[PDB]
Amino acid sequence: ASHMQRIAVTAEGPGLDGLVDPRFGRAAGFVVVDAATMAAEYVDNGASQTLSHGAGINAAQVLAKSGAGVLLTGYVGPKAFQALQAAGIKVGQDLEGLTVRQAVQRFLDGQVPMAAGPNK
Repeated sequence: ASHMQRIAVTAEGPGLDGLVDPRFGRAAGFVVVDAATMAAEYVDNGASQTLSHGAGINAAQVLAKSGAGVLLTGYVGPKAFQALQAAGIKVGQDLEGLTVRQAVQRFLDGQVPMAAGPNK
């Protein structure tokens, strides 16, 4: 099942100080962090990027497998959003321009509204 304190953040590559990837289904990967801990791992999303369609569905399935309960990102389309809701994952949007560390910190500080629908 999804664990609320496992926060996935779309990422352009590994590391807490890299920027959040504005894209979801075709992100390079996800930095997944335990809010307490803070232990982190990098989950590669290369498989989703090779697909002609259904990348956000595949990415949502990658996240459900990691047990993530929150996803922080820039943009997410309709089918990806539905797949995330289906998996029980809360979505934070519009986080491009932040580092991964900063997005998790803004989320924890209550500064990230959970999204009600896709924004693209």
